[PDB]
Amino acid sequence: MTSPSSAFPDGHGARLDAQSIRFERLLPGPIERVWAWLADADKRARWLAGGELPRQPGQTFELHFNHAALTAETAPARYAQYDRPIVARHTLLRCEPPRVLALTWGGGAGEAPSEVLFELSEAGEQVRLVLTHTRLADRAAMLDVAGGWHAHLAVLAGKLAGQAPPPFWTTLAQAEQDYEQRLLEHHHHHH
Repeated sequence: MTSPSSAFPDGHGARLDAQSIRFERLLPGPIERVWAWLADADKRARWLAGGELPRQPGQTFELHFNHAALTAETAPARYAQYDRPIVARHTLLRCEPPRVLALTWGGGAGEAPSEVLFELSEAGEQVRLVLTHTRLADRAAMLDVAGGWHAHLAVLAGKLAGQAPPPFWTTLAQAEQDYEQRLLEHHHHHH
């Protein structure tokens, strides 16, 4: 299992707003190393979700939305449903290693499920990771994924640094509080 104690990265809180998800972070390792966490389904089930990659772009793979789709172990009991590994099929857009990979996310909101662009740039020793969650209808959509998604960036840095992970629920709820205050919609269209 690849887990390198290399360096402890800092970060910046996203100011302003966007109609999509915009997070650029700096990770240790050239770029291929960081890609490992994106590709390997074993470790990914400990920082996101488990589910290996298919062969064709446009195909669907089946992954499991685990405890909060990251980790829970003990929850405020206000979730329950989100505390079980739910399997679902998802389309992958592109996977061009080691540089850029793209998929489509949970389509809980109306219209088509919004997509996720992982865009890595490789620096003189380290890697820039740009998380671009595309195809968001509005702040409601980013709020839809807000339930766990953004917080995964904390555990990523934690693992990639070789350190312990932070309080998930605290971070989740805090960011949830932010988003819920910014701008929201209740856009659920059930056929």
